[PDB]
Amino acid sequence: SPGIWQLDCTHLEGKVILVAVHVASGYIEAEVIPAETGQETAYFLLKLAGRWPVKTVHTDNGSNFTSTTVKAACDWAGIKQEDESMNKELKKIIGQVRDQAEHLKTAVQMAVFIHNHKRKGGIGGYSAGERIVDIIATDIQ
Amino acid sequence: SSPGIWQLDCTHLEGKVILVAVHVASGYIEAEVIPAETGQETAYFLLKLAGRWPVKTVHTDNGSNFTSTTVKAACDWAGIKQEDGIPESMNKELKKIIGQVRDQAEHLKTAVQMAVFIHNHKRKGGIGGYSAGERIVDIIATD
Ligand SMILES: OC[C@H]1O[C@@](CO)(O[C@H]2O[C@H](CO)[C@@H](O)[C@H](O)[C@H]2O)[C@@H](O)[C@@H]1O
Ligand SMILES: Cn1nc(-c2cccs2)cc1N
Ligand SMILES: Cn1nc(-c2cccs2)cc1N
Repeated sequence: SPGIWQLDCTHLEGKVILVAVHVASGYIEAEVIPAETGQETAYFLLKLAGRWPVKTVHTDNGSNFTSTTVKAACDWAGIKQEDESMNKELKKIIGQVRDQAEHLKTAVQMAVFIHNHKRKGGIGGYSAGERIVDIIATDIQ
Repeated sequence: SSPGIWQLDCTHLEGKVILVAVHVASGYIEAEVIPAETGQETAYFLLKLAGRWPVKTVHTDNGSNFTSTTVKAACDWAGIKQEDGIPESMNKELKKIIGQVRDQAEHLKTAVQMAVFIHNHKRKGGIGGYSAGERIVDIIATD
């Protein structure tokens, strides 16, 4: 399960936030896009797969994933498509920083920073970002 | 190199701008096509990068986009030590790979992400070697 991601959309202030969660770590990647289109979905997936070893993405089965451009990007990147706890939290963190920035895009990326750096537990814990890299590094044997 | 050092560099193609972040110790890259080398685009790029990887230090070319106060303010918010004017064939290599995949993409930005994918997955130094993607994770894993 080092290659398993879950992708969802959240609609806010009339734009769309594409959120990808690495299911094993809780690590998040997100973008704000003007609209939930095939072109934007494909691009997002391609960016993700170039940065992390993406095997399988679980989606909501919306029309943006049925696109010939998404199928092509998935074939090219070797991504297989199939088919909240962390997504609900991301919405909460976006509210807590919302006032610190003019644009929603900024607030979103500040929330991704906060989420991925935040140590869970006491001294001896890990962040989501530590967890993804430890998991992947461990798998490289 | 030290694990938290990234080098930012820009490259220009088909009259658009490619912002490139190289993780110095591994050669791992992240890139985005942006409309223009503005303060807000640069800030936003850095904020994204710093949310995705441990970014302690950034070396820049000291372009005007890095002297803007929205960039300096992002780097402060994110705890990034901005090091302007601290020192090339990474742009050469990216452009070459972009040339190989260019005809498989309707739009430049897609060919850029395809080229980033290829660079990061390419095994460097023979069959027992490792890709940039493998090197970065191995270098920064703490446990
Ligand atoms: O809000 C989008 C934001 O991303 C940038 C680069 O940091 O451009 C890319 O962003 C999206 C990636 O999913 C795409 O919508 C866009 O096509 C792409 O170039 C910024 O320029 C932009 O503000
Ligand atoms: C301390 N540390 N932080 C990380 C992150 C990875 C991705 C986001 S943050 C990885 C390690 N080793
Ligand atoms: C083949 N492969 N590629 C990786 C990457 C790690 C980070 C980016 S890509 C990890 C493994 N096992």
